[PDB]
This record gives sequence, C-alpha cells and structure tokens, in this order.
Amino acid sequence: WTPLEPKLITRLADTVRTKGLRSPITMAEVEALMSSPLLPHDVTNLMRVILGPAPYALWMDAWGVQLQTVIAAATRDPRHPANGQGRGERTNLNRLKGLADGMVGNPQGQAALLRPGELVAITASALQAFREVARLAEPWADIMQGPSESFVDFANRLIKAVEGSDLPPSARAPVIIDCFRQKSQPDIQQLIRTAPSTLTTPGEIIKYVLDRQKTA
Amino acid sequence: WTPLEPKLITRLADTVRTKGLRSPITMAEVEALMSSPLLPHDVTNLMRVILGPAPYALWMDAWGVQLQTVIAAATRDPRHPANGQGRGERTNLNRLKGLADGMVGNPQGQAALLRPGELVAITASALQAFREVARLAEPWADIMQGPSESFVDFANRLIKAVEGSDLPPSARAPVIIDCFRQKSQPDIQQLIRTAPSTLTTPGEIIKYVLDRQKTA
Amino acid sequence: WTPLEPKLITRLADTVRTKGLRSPITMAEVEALMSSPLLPHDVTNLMRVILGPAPYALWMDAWGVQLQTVIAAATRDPRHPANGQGRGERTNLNRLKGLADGMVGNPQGQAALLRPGELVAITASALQAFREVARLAEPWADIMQGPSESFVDFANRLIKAVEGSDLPPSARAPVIIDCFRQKSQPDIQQLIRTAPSTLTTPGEIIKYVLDRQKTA
Amino acid sequence: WTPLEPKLITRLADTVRTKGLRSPITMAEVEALMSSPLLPHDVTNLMRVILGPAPYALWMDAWGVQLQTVIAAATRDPRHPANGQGRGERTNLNRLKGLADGMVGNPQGQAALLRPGELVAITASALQAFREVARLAEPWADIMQGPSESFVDFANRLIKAVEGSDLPPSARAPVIIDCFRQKSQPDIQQLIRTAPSTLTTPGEIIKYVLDRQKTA
Amino acid sequence: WTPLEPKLITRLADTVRTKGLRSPITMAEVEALMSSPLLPHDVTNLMRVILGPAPYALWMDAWGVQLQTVIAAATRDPRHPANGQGRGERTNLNRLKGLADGMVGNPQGQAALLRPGELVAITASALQAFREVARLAEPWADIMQGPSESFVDFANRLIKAVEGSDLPPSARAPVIIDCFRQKSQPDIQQLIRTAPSTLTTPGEIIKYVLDRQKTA
Amino acid sequence: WTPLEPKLITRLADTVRTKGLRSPITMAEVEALMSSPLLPHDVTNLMRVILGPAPYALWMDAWGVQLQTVIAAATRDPRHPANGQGRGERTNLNRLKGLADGMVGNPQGQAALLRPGELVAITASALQAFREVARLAEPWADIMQGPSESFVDFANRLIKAVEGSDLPPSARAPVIIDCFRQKSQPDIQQLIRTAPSTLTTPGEIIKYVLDRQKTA
Repeated sequence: WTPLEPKLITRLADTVRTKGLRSPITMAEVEALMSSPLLPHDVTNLMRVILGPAPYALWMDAWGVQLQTVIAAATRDPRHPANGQGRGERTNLNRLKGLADGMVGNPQGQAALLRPGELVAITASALQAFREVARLAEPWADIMQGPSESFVDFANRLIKAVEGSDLPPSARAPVIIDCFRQKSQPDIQQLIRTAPSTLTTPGEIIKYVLDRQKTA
Repeated sequence: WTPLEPKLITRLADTVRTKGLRSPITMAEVEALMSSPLLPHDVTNLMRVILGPAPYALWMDAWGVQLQTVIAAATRDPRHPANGQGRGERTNLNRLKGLADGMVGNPQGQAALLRPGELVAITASALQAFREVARLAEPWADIMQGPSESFVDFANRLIKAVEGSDLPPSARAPVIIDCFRQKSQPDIQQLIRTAPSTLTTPGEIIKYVLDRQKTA
Repeated sequence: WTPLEPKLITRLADTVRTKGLRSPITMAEVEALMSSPLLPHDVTNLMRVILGPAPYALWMDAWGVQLQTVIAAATRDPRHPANGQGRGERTNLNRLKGLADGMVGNPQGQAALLRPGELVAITASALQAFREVARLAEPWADIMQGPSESFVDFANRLIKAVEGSDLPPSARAPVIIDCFRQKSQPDIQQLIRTAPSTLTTPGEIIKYVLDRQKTA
Repeated sequence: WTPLEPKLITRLADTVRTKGLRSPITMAEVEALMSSPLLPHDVTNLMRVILGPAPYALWMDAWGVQLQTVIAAATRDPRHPANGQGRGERTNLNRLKGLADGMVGNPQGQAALLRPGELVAITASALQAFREVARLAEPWADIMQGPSESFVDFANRLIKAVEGSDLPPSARAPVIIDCFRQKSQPDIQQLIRTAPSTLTTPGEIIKYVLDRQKTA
Repeated sequence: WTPLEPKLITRLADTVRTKGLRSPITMAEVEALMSSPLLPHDVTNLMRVILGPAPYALWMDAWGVQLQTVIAAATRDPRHPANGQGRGERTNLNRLKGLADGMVGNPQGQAALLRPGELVAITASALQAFREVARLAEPWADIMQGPSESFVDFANRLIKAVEGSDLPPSARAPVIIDCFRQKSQPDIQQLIRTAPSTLTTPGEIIKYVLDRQKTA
Repeated sequence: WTPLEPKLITRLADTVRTKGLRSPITMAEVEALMSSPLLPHDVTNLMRVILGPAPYALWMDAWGVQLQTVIAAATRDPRHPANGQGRGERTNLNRLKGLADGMVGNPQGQAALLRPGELVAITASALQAFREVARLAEPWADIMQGPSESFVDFANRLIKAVEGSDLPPSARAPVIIDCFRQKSQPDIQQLIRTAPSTLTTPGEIIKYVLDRQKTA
C-alpha cells in the first residue's frame, strides 16, 4: 500500500473549499485522484479530509447505500469481478467497507486480502456517492437559453441539471430532447422544427444545430 | 493496468478550459496524453473528465462512427492487427468499445483480453473523433483589413480563419495569397501589385510588405 | 541512516502552522511522515522543528509516559519484538529514548544498535503522544442553532464539537442525533419529530431535513 | 559529495531576507537544510550565501568557539564519535574547520577523509552557532501575559526568551516556573496557586493549566 | 523519440506572448528548449505552437532559406557531419525538412533514419531562422549613450542593434568600434581617444573602458 | 553527449539577471552547473545564453587568455592530463576551443575526440574567466559611518566593499579592523579604543560593539 500525497490532498481540499462540491473542475479533480483503485482506507480518509463533517456524514450514508446496491447485484450474479465461482468467495459488506476480519484499521492487510474487482467496485461506488452528496448539499424545467448565450453552454447546463436530478434514468433523453425543442429561443426552435430528418437523440440534435446554426 | 495521473488529467482539463478544444497547444497536449495505447476505460474516463457534457455526447457519437469504419475495414481485410487469421479472432464492436464479456466496467480484464493492435486502433479512432468534435463545437471570405488595423494583425486573423475552416489542406496557401491581394486596403494592394519579384508564398508576401510598408 | 527531507519538514511545519495540530489533514500528513520506522533522533528533531516550545515540552512528557507503558508491557511479556529471548536483550528506556551508550547524539550508531521492533514501538509511541498533545493544546452541550443560521452550518459546528471532545467513540452518533432533536430551533424540531420513517443516523437526519426544509 | 540545490538555498536566503534570522519558521527551514550531515565546505558556503557580511563574521567566530568547546570535550573523552581509540585518530581543529591537509578548498577530499561523527559534530556546532548569532544580531523579565493572549502563546514566548538569553542552563527551569507563577494574569496565577499537587516542572505546570483553564 | 513537455511549451508560449519575440529572456528560453538536437517534427510543432500564424509563415520561409544555404555548403564539402563519404549519403532537403520517404508525419521513423549531424544542422538552422524572424517582426546609427546610462548597457544595446541588422558580417566590428568612439558621451570619448595602446576590437575597448572608467 | 536542461539554464539566466554576475549565490549556481566536465560546445552556449553581448565578448577574451596560459603550462610539462607521452598527443588551442578538425559545430564528435583532462582543464579555464569578467563588469577607503546609520549596516557595507575589491585575501581582515577603528564615528571609536580585551577579528569587534552600544 502506498498513500496518496498530502500535497495533492491539500490542493484538492482547497479546490473543494473555494470552488465547491459541484463545480466541473472539482469533479474532474476528484476523478483524477480517483484514477487508481483505492482501498476503503484511502477513500475514507480522503473524504474525511476534503469534506466537512455534515457532507461527510451524508457521504457515508450514500456510500453505504450504493455498496448495498452493488452487493444486491453481486448476489444476483455469481460472475461479479468481486465474487468468485464458489460460495466461499462471496463478498460481504464487511469486506467492502473494510470492516471484515484482518482489515479494521490496517491498510496493509486491507490491500492484502482485497480483490482488484473489489477495489474498482468500491471506487465506483464512492464516486457515485460523492456525486449524489454534491448534488444534494448546496431545476431543469426552469432552464432557458439566454438571448446572448451560445447553444453548447445551454446544452451543457441543461444536460447537467437533467442528469443530476430525481428523474429515472429512462426518462432523461426524452426530457432533454423536449427541452431542446421548447426552450432554446425561437431561432433554434424553428431550426430544430424544420429538420428534414427525424432527430431521436440529444447528440444528434446537438450535431444538427451546431452544423446549421446562424454564425454570429 | 496503470491509470493515468490525475495531476496530468487536471492540467489537461484546465488547458482545455482556458485554451479551448481547437488550439494547437491543446491538440499537442492530447497527443501527449495519447502516447501509450490506452484501454477503452482510460479514453472513456479521460474524455468524461476533460470534456463537458455536450462535447462528450458528440465525442461518443464520433468515436462510435470511427470505430464502425475501422470494423468495416477489418471485415474488408483479415490481416488487421486487431484481427486474427481464423474467423474466431474477428473483433466485434463490443470488444472495441469495451462492452464485450469480461470487460464491462473492469479495466484489468480489459487489459487482459485486448490486443495491442486493438489498443492502437481504439486510440487512433478516439483521436480522430476528438479532432472532429473539436472542429465541430466552436468566415474567411468576409475578412477585410480595417482602415486603422496594422498588417500583421490582419494577416494573423486571415491565416487563422483560413486554416481553421473547411478548405482542403492543399487550397489554403493560394486562398491566403489571393486574399492578401484583394483584401488589405488599396495601399497594400498596390504595394503587392507592383512587386518586381513574383511572390508565391504567404510568408514571402508578409516579409515584402513588412519591408516596404508605409511607416505611420 | 538517511535524514528526512527538509523540504517535506518545512511543508509539514507550515501545515501545522496554518491548520493547527488537530486538523485531520495535519494528522494525515504526520502519519505520512511517520511511515518508515524512525530513529529516536529523527522523531526528536522532527518534533523540535514542527512544534513550538511549549507543545514540544508537552510532547516530550507524553512520549516518555507512553514509552514507559511500552516498557511495562515489555517486562510483562518476554516476546516483545523489541525484546529478545534471554535476559541480556531486555530493552531499557535509555535505549528507547536514544540515551543508551553509543547512541547519545549519534544517529549512525543509533541505527546500528536499534532493532526494527524497537523502531516501530518508538514510532507508535511518538504518534500516540502527538495525538495526546494535539488533543490537549488548543462545548457540545451548549450548541444551539441560531435564529438566522442555516442547518448545514449548525450540523457542521455540532459534529465538529462532538467529535473533537472527550466522549468515547461509541457515544458520538447517539449524542449527535439527540442534539439534532433537542437543539435545532422548533421548526426543525417538529420537522424531525414528524418523520414517518425512523432516522437512526446523523447522515439520514441531515438528508431528510435538507429535503423537507422550509426554503427561506 | 553532492551539493545542495541552489533552488533550496535561494528559497532559504529569501526566507532569511524577509522573515529575519530569529523567526521560528527560519529556524525550522535551517533545521530542514541541516538534516543530512554536511561537510565544512557545505555549511561554510551555505552561511556565506544566506547571511550578510557582518552576521557571517559573527557566525564564523561563534562556530570556531563552539568547535573549540567540542575539541575540549573530545580531549576530555577518548570515546568521541569523531575520535578513535589510539592517539593517531585524535581530531584537530584543522580537520574540523576543513583546514587540514588534503581538504583545503576540495570538497571531494573533504568527504573522503572525514568521519560521520566528525560531520555530525560539525553540523551541531554550526547549528548552535547560528542560534547564538541569530539571538545576537537583531527581555525575559519584561514578559507579561496580555489580557487577551492565550496561555500557550505566552508560554511559548516566555520559554523562547528565557532559553535564548544569558542565563546558565541550570537556572532556566526555576526561572520559567517562577515567571509562570508571577506573570500570567491573576486568574492563572490563582489557578497555579491552588494546585493540590506540587508542580516542579514547566511541562507539568503547562499541562495542569491547560486542563483546568477557563474555556473562553 | 521523446516529445517535449507541454508544460515547458506552454510556459515558453506565454513567455513569447508577454515578453515578445526579441527580448533576451525569450531568446534564452528558446536556446534552453533548443538544447538537445530536435527532429524536424519537434521544431515544426514547437514553432507552430509558440508563434502566431504570420510569424510562423515567416519562420517557415526563413528556415527553408537557411536549410538551402546549409545544403549548398554541404554540396561544397563532402565532409559535412550530415553527409557521408560516398555519394549515396548525400542529404537532400526532403530529408532535412522531414519530407523524405518514411518520415512524412512519423516522428519515430524520422528519429530512425536521421543522423546526429543532420539533427544539429536542422537545429542551428531553425535557431538562425527564429532570430531573423524575431528581428523582422518588430536603428544602430541612432544609438547614443544616455547621460545616466552605464557603459555596459550601452555596449549591449549597440552590439545587439548592430549584429541584428542588415550589415554584412565583415562590417560589424569596425562599425561597433567607430560607434564606441563617436557615441558614448564625451567623457568616455576622451577616455578612448587618449588610449596609449591601439584598440582594434570591441572587446578590448570594453575592457579598457571598464578598467579606467570614472567610478560614480 | 547529453545537453544541459533548458530549465536549469533558464533559472540560472534569471538568477544572473536579478542578482548580477558577482553575487555569491550566482557564483555558487555557476559552480553547480559547472560540476560535470563540459564540452566547449556546452560552456560556449551556456555563456551565450546567460551573459549579455558585451559580457560575452569579455568572457570570450578572458577564456582565450586563460586557455593560452594552460597551453603554455602544457608545453612546459609533458605530463599534462590533457597531453600524452608522445609528441602526437600534444593539445593545440584548436582542440581546446573546439575549433579542431571533426569538432566545429558538432558536439558528438567533440565528446568523441576530447580527453577527460581536456574537459576539466577547459572547465576550470572557463570558470576562472567567468570570475575575471564578473569582477570586471561591476571604494573601501571612502566609507564612513553616517551620523544616523546603525553599526550593522556600516559593517555590512564596509565588509562588502573590502571583500569585493582588489586587495589580496590575506589583507582583508586587518584592513576591516583598522577601518572599524578609524571610521565608525567617534562614539564607537572610543568604545573600541577602551576595550579591556584585545579584539583581533572583525567578528569579535562586531560582537563587542553590539553588546556595549548606546541604545538609541
């Protein structure tokens, strides 16, 4: 086990302190420090340092919930990269949260007994939990394209607010499309309306509008 | 599998944030971080971090299209460095996009089953897709030299707009020359017209005009 | 013997100077510079540089007390990794504090005669002493949510004061919950009281209150 | 022999230029760059660069005096880590100051003939000389605890001024205690007076006061 | 082949952006990044990134002209470090500009087939071309030594303006001498006039004046 | 042949630009970058980059003179580490300045044919030439302590002007002492005169005066 640099952690903590939890630069920095698969000890201490007390409590809750969803999917499929073929390799939440025997407080033993699939699952779970808490701590139907705003900025803002909301995953694309059509001030509205082809995806709509947009 | 440094990724993300997607320094930095053959996981997370939501959607589209062209060329030639000799090594798009069995979400298994030819093909495809999206996201025949503008500023603006346009590479120099001759208000027009030597390159025209220009 | 970098020591000293002795980032940095087993000379000079005069006196006291507890456990078990099997390898406090013969002021001789078990015991003792002094140097039942204060600030302040106090670790969550319920002015008190679900964690209470709070 | 980085030396010189010679950050930085045992050449050039001309003269004087005290202790004990067992290894001041044969101006030969005990003795002597000159270049009985000042700051200031003064080493602890008792405004005066135990050490007094102090 | 760091290239580009092309600090930085022999790909991309469009066109022109002079000298001497002994190693401009077979667009193959003499000749040619373009993008006979200016600054400015001008190489030293004698306000004029020795070189004049100058 | 880092060269150039040629930190940095034996190409380009035009001319002159002295000593002793035993290894100035056959402009061939003794002799010659030019490019007996000036400032100024002058090294301390005694306005003059001890060192005089000075 090799610890993360306290210099990088200090820089990330100051980034979270000045920019906040939800800025795209902060999420990019977290993705950067979330590159190599981390042990539960690493992620736990990282969130202890970069997050305040109340966001840290929220993040512990969300991380537990996401890990429980992962363990449900694992008991729903014996071919999980964290699982094994026999029943003796089934992964309990004590092993994921670092609470199992031979792991409590010891990162070396942790790194010894853990699987790489276990590590990547823990890491993805922690990233999703961080996203949830960031969206929770500090409205997509109120988003309009400003008179002077470009279209890529409007699309970025709208997709961000729609994907970071309470909608089901299967309802985001139709909502994004129908918001492109009704928001996005009447020049682009008419540009999308008079589309000789049928656009059935936000990416296709974005490409079409970027091609035929009024250069100004 | 070894992940890319989040420090390099953060620096590249800030480069894309300040300079944009199309600057030659940004493309050089991307080529730098595109040096070793990356696994689909690496490139996917890299584009997730450095690109905004809408450019990321566009890039996913373009990457899929380029990979499909690659797979068409692969079924058109059984000697692809990603293919094998027998039919059992034919490479499906699920294996290229990282969607095949034993690869979904697991970078270690990905690195296990993938071929080096597969990796370099994926990498070249991703680079071409990035170029397409950069050219797509953010008029040379409307550029005139202002009455008060200097000539080097006009030349910079014109060369920028001509090279960052939809012209073929072999048509930029003649267009730049003929735009120097017809734009560039009539004092410099007559200065270029009465050139005892024949100027056959934008650099030579710029040098001549800078030598014989009316100091004012 | 190889000395620690004065650059790392200077950075750690400035960290202690700005963040204080008790911040989790400071303890993480100390754990980082406490990774390899240090000789008494190293830890002594490190604490001389990073700590002020009075905290250094306190730390010398605490380190002596912890080393004495270690030596009592060592005379209570002849199988200490610092001890040997015969009586001639029993470790005296002069050998632990670096005061024994051939060690006073000489780090090379120190590194020569010392055991790895001796080094790790000295290191753990010094870490525990640092924790004690940090807890000692610089009231949770008096914390109320102000009439104009938001709830996340109140939760941050309360969790800080409860975790940085003299309570056992197993008594912090119930106290934080019961302080959320009785402090946190009667609007939020009634909001928590009328919870159709049972909230059994500070994170869950924080999430619920943030969801259903009166936007104002 | 490997030279110290001129970048670190430049940073240390600017630190000495802005903060002064006596600041605790400056002494910490000097301790940092005084980590590995330096050859007389290294310390001499370091003090030549970081110190002005007059402080450098003072430091040469003080270094000579401290080295002479070291050589007196060495002739008073044939078991010095710089000495040897026979009389042929006795260390002369020409060998300590780098003036001996085969060493004058040559750092490689210096590093060849010098002992590690010689190096650490030279280094400790130079550090003590730096402390003396810093205390000399730019009053403990005039120190009072301000009405708003905390007790650890007052203790730090008092111990600093008492240890960096002209008192004998055997008279510092009683003076520090009796200054804690008579300074340290009457609340802490009465707190120390009504001590059911007898406090016979500055560390014990500091611990007691920090325990029973009026939180405010 | 190893690429240059995009961090160094970004710093150099910002240096060129703020200080300009002709500042001595910029030329020093270019000399720094021109230390190891670069392949045509490296220098071409470097000038593409650090220079604007019009200076880049000018630089391509000047680089071609200087490489043509080099190839003329090469056909004038079969002992060029880029040439070989037989006629089959004669170096064509397609091989120098990176246009030869097996080199177009491929830096690895470039580094494979190129000679070290080829690399150093290309590098020196590119440096001279950069100097020409910098002197061209933004008068010696108008330079006077100011009443308060020192003599070394005046000599630096004069030698810079004379060597970066349109004079033949064999006419710079006499002009520099005769400008030292007639400029360089009458105190130094009389100091040079009453020289018991005959000064026949700018360096000798500078040395003499620096020796006998009026300290003030 | 491996080139020096342009980053180190840029840092050294900025050091020379801010601190000057004669500062002890600058000479230390030059000694640092003069550690490994450099080829004539390396030293020539280094001095071209870090020095201005006129100091570079002066340095070329001084380097030639010092190399000529070296070659005179070499013809005065056939056992020079640059020479050989037979007459066919005698080293000409064309081989030292890098002007010999197979070396002009080619650092690789240079490194091939040159001897290590040749390299170290060239390096020492270049260092001595740099020292000469630095002493030449930029009065102690006119220094008085101003009526309002402190004594440490006067001592700094005097020691600076005496050590940076044309006196032999063995004549600086007596001159500094006798200038302390006769300058340093009559209050300090009488303070030094009535010294019950004999002060035989500038540091001792400075310490005595700082102790017994009239606080004002």
